[PDB]
Amino acid sequence: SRRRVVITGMGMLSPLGLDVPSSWEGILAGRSGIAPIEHMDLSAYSTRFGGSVKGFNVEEYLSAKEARKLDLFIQYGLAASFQAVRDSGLEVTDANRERIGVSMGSGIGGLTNIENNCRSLFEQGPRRISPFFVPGSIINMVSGFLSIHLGLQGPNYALTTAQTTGTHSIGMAARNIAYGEADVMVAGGSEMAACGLGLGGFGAARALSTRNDEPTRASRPWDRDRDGFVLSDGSGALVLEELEHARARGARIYAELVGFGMSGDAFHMTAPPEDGAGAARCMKNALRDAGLDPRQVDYINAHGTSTPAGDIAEIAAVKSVFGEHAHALSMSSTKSMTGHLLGAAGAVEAIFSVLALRDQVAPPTINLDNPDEGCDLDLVAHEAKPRKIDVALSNSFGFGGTNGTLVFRRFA
Amino acid sequence: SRRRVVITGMGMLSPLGLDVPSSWEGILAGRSGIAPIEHMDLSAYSTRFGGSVKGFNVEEYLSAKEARKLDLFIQYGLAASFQAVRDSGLEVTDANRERIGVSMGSGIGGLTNIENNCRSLFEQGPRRISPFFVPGSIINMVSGFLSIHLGLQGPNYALTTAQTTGTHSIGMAARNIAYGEADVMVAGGSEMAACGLGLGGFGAARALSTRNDEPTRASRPWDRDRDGFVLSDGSGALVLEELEHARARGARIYAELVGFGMSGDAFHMTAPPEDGAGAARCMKNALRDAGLDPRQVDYINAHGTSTPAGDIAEIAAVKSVFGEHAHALSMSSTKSMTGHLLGAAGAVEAIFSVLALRDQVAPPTINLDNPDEGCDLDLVAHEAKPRKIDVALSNSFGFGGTNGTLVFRRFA
Ligand SMILES: C=C1C[C@@]23C=CC(=O)[C@@](C)(CCC(=O)Nc4c(O)ccc(C(=O)O)c4O)[C@@H]2C[C@@H]1CC3
Ligand SMILES: C=C1C[C@@]23C=CC(=O)[C@@](C)(CCC(=O)Nc4c(O)ccc(C(=O)O)c4O)[C@@H]2C[C@@H]1CC3
Repeated sequence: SRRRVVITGMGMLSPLGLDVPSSWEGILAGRSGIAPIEHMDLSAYSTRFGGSVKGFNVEEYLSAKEARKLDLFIQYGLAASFQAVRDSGLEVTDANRERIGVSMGSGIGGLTNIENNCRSLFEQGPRRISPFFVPGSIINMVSGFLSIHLGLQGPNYALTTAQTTGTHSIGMAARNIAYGEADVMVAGGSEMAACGLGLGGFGAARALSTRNDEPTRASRPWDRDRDGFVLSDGSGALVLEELEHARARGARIYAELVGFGMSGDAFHMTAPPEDGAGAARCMKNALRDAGLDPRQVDYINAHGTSTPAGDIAEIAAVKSVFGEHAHALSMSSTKSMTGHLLGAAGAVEAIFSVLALRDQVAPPTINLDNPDEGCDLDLVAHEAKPRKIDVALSNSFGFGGTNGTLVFRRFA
Repeated sequence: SRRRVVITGMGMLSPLGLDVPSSWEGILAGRSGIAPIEHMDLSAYSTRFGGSVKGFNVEEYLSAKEARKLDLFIQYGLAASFQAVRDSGLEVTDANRERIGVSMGSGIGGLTNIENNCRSLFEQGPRRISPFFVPGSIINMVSGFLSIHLGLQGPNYALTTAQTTGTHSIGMAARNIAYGEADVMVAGGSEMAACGLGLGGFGAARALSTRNDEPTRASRPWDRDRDGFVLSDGSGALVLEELEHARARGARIYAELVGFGMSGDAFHMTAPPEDGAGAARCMKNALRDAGLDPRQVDYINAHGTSTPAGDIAEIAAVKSVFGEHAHALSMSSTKSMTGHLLGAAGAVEAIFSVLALRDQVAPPTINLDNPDEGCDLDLVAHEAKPRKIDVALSNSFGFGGTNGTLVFRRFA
C-alpha cells in the first residue's frame, strides 16, 4: 500500500545566498561562502572563519516581537520552511490541515541562545533569564511555530541526529507520506552553531580546519592537505507531497524521493570505520528501498566534510556498493563551497541533489587540487559538469555512527 | 503487511527508584519523589525543589572514565536502555544486529554540560572547553552510545518534541517495526534539566510550582490550588519487538502497542487550547489506529502536569473523545508523585501504563484534595485503584502544540 512521494517546494538559507536560486547560482559558479567571522571576538579560538548567512532579515518572515522570542536556528528554519511552502503553492484548508505535518530538525539546536542566557545568568543572576529561553531555544520549535503559523495539524515532530539530521528528517517525513499518515510534510533542518561553544566545542574535538590564512580554501574534501571541516549556518526545507495529491492540484514536481536508508555503524562516537561499512550498509538499504540496482545511480552528493578519516571512508563505501560503476557515476561535496551546516547539511544537500536532477549538472568539489591516495573517482574537481542524471543519491553520517541516504529520481 | 508490536523489556531511573520495580512500588504506594534540591544553591531562585534521581551509581553500568565525559541525561538514558535490554533477554548477534535499532530522545539534552562549559568559556576561555563537550552533550548520543556499546546497526535516531519526546520516540520506533524497517527497537527518553538554566528558564516562563514550603504537595494535577509543574529528571526505555520475533524466541511479553496518534494543535507555543482540541484529535487518531471502540479504554495515564491551563484542557479532551464513557474509565497523573521528567515523561508513563495492564491497577493521583470545576471524572485521588484494565492510553503534550498518544492492550 506504498504511496509515491515527490518534491513540490524547496527553501534555503546558506552562506551562498538567502534563497534556493541564489545558493544554486553560487554552487554552479563554484563560489565559496566561507569568510572570517564578524559577529564576535575569536582571538583565543584556533578557528576564526566559517559560513555565516549574510544579510538575513527575519522581518521578511516574522514581526520583530516574534523574532526576539526565537534563536537564530529557529529563525533560519522558519525562513526556509516559509520559502518551501510558498514555492509549493500549497493551500492549507479545513479539509486538508490534519494531513499536513512538519519535521524540521537541528543537530545542536539553541546553543547560541543558551550561551547568551548563560552570560546573563552568570553576570546578574537568574532573574535575567529571558521568559522565552525554553520555547525559544528547543529544536522542535521550528516544527511547532510553523504548524501554529500555517494551521498544520498533521504529524508534528523534530529529529536530532547530529550531522545526519536533515537527511533523517526528509526520509522519515517521506515514510509518513508513503504509509498514508500524511499527504504533505515540510521537512529539513536548520543550524546556527557559530558561537563560542560551537567553534570552541568542535575545535576542542580537533574536528575543524585551522587554515585561518585562507578561509575560502579550508574546505577541500578528498584533497591531500585537508585538516577538518568548516562550521557553517543556515537551513533547508522541502515540501514532500503524495504524487496524486501533487498532480490533482497541478503542482510543479522537482523529483521523486524513491529511497531512504538509515543504519547505525555501531563503531565509534566521533570517527567512521575507515572501510566505510556504515555508509555502505546505508546506501544499499536506500537502494533496496528504491527497488534500484546500484548501476542506475548517476550522481552522489557526498557527506564529504573535509576531515582526514571521513572523506576516505566515503570513497571506500562507494567503491564497495558500486564496484566498477563507481568510475561511471559522479560524486562531489558542495561542502567545498558551503562548509558544513551540520544538522542542516543533509537538508541543503537534498535540495542540491534535486537541482542536479532538474538541471542535469554535477556540482563541483572546489579546492580539490591534489586528490589523496585512493581518491581516483570522478569527484568533479573545480568546475560544474553537465551530464545525464536520472538518479541522485545524498549521503550523511554523524556522531554516534548515525547514517542517512536519500535516493531521488527524475520523473517525466 | 503492517506487523504487530509488543513490549518485551523495560528500564527506568526516576525520582521514586533506580529501576522499574522500585519506581512502580513507589507509584502504587502514592510516594512523592519531590524534595528540596541538594546539588546547588538556589536561594536566588523562586523554585528550589524537584525530583532528583537519588543514589544513582553510573558505575553499575559504565566505567568512571567513560561516565565522566557524558552529561547526566546520557548516563540516565544508557542506564534505562541497559536495564530494558537485560530485562528483554534479547541476544544481539550477526544474524540480527542490523534489525535492532534505537530511538532514545530528550527535550533539551545536555543542559548541565552546556552550563558548566559556558562557565569555563566565560571565566577561563575557549581552551578550557572539554574535547568531549559535543559528543557528551548532544541529544542523539543516547542512541549513538547504546548502538556502540551493544553493536546495534538498525535505524539509529533521536526525537526532540519537548514534553512529548518519550511518547513520540516509542510510537515512531513501533512504526519502524510495523513497516519492516526493524524487528527490535530500544525507545524512550531521558532528561536532566535540574541546573541554573533549567530552573531559571522554566521559572522565568512562569511554568513551575513555587510551593517551596511543601515540595511533596506542589504537584497536584486537577486540584484547585495547582500553581505549575514540578521539574524532575530521569529516563524510561522499552524494548519494542515484532510479535512473531517475540513468540519465536519465547520472550516474556508485557503488552501489545496497538495504537499511536500524533497531531499539532496549531494553537500556541507554550499554552494548550482550553477545549483540548489537539489532545482530542490525537487520542481519536490513536484509537482509530488501534481499531478500538473508545469504550474499550479502561485507564488513561494523563499528561496531567499540574499547570492551571493544561490539567483542564485534558479533562475537556477526554470528555470530547469518550462522552459518557469518560465517567467509566479511570484517569490518573503519576506526575502527582514523580513530577515532570519532560522528554522522559512519556517514556516512564508508557512503562506505568504497561504495568497498570500487567497488575490490573490504576495508579493514584496524589494531592487531589479539592478537584477543580469540571474535574468530575474518576481521577483515582490519593490511592491506587485495583480494577479491570484491558486497554491503557498514555497522553503527552508539548511546547509547539505537539501531541502524542500511545494505546496498550493486554496480550492474548
Ligand atoms: C577520534 C578522533 C580522531 C580524529 C582524527 C581524524 C579525523 O578525521 C577526525 C578529526 C574526524 C573524524 C570524522 O570524520 N568524524 C565524523 C563522523 O564520524 C561523522 C560525521 C562527521 C561530520 O563532520 O559530519 C564527522 O566529522 C577525528 C576525530 C577525533 C579527533 C581526531
Ligand atoms: C502562555 C502562557 C500562559 C500561562 C498561564 C497558565 C498556565 O497554566 C501556563 C503556566 C502553562 C500552560 C501549559 O500547560 N503549557 C504546556 C503545554 O502547552 C504543553 C506541555 C506542557 C508541559 O509542561 O508538558 C505545558 O506546561 C501558561 C504558560 C504561559 C505563561 C503562563
